Amino acid sequence: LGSFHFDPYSPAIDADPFPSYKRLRDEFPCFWSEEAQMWILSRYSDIVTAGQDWQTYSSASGNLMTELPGRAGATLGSSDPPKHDRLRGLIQHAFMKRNLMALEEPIRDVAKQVFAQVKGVKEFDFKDVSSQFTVKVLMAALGLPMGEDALVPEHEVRENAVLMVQSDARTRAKGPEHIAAYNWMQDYASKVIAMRRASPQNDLISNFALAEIDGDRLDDREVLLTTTTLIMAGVESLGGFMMMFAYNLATFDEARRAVVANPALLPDAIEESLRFNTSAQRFRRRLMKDVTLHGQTMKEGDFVCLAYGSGNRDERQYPNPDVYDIARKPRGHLGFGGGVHACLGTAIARLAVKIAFEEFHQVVPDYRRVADQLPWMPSSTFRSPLVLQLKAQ
Ligand code: HEM
Repeated sequence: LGSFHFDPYSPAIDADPFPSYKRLRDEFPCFWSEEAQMWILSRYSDIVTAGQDWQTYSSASGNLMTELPGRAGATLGSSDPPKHDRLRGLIQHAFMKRNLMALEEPIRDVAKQVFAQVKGVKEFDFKDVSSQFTVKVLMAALGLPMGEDALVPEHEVRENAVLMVQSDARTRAKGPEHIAAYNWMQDYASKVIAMRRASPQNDLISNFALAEIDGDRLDDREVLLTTTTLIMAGVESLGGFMMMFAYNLATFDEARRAVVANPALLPDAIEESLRFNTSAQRFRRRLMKDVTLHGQTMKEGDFVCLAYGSGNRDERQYPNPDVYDIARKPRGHLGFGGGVHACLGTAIARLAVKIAFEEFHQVVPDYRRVADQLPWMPSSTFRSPLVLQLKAQ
C-alpha cells in the first residue's frame, strides 16, 4: 500500500489519467511501469525530444501501446525512415492532388444528415452520431462507396470499421473478431482499389494509385495498406476526439455558449481540446541504444511510452494546464504527436471536427452531460467515453 504504479491497462487510467500523469512528471519523469513493461515519458520537453529522435526511439516495432500483428514495412505508423518517408511523401502527394479542403461539401453534407437525427431529442448518446459521422467522413475522403444502396451497404462498412479498431477489454489486445473485421476491410478495400484503378475518380484511393514522384509509386501492398491504415487510424482517433470535444463543451458552459454564438471560435476551441485531452493519449517506441534520462538507465531494446496526453498537461509548457481555456490558442501541442509520424490526418481532422460541430450546434445549440461519472473506453493508447449521454438544455 502506498507504492506508486502507472498501469495503462487499468480502468482507473482510462477514466482519469491526469493525477498519475502529474506524479510521473513531478516525481518519476522516466518511470519503469512493471504492468506495461516499458518506460514512461511524461514531461513535454522529454516527449518532444524523444519523438523527434526517431533514430533512438524507433517506431518499427509498433507505435500502439498494444501490439499490431501485420506488415509494418508497408505502414507509416510502425515504420522508420527511410521507408517511412518514401511512403509518407507519396501519400502526401496524393493528398495534395485531391485537395483535402475540397472535402468541405461532402463532409458538411454528412454532418447535416447525421446530426439531423438528434433534432428535438430530449436525451441522446453522442457516440452514435459521432461514430456515424466519423466513418462516413473516412468513406467520403477515401472514395469508399456510400449509401445503403451501395453494393456493400454503408452500415456494414461502419460495423466492421468500428469493430476492427476495438480491442478486448480485458487484455487490451485484439481478438479473433477484431482481426476478422480487419481482414474483411482489407478485402473490401481491395475491391474498391481495383475499381478505381480501372476508372479513377475524384477521391483519395484513386490518387494513391496515380501518385508518382520521379518514377516512384506505391506498390500493390502499399496502396492497400495505406487505405486500410488510414481507415484504422481515422476511425479510432477522430471518433474518440469527436467525443472528447463534445464532452468538454458539455462540461464547460461558457466555452459552449461562446462557440455556439460565434462558430468562428471553433478552430481555437478544437485546438484547446486537443491539448487538454487528445483522444490519442499514449504511443510507444523502442530504444535503439542505451539512454540515460533523469538518472534512469534505459537500455537498448526496452520500450518507451510517449504520453502525449501528459506532455500537454505539463505546466512547464502551458501555464495553468488543467484550465480549459478556448482562448489559449495553444501552439506546439502534442495532440497529433510530433516529428516524422505527426498525424497524417491533421488537416482532415481539423476540418471535419469544425464542420461537424458547426452543424451539430445548429441542431442542438445547448446541451449538458447527463452523467457525473461516465464509463470510459478500455484502451492502452486512446481515451474517450464509452457513452456520452447528452441532454438538450
Ligand atoms: C482528432 C483526430 C486525430 C487525432 C487526435 C490523431 C492523433 C494522432 C497521433 C497522436 C499520431 C501519432 C502517433 C505516433 O506518434 O506514433 C497520429 C498518427 C497518424 N494518424 Fe492521426 N489522429 C487523428 C485523426 C486522423 C485521421 C482522420 C487520419 C486519416 C484520415 C489519421 C491518420 C494518421 C496516420 C496515417 C498516422 C501515422 C502517420 C505516420 O506514421 O507518419 N489520423 N494521429
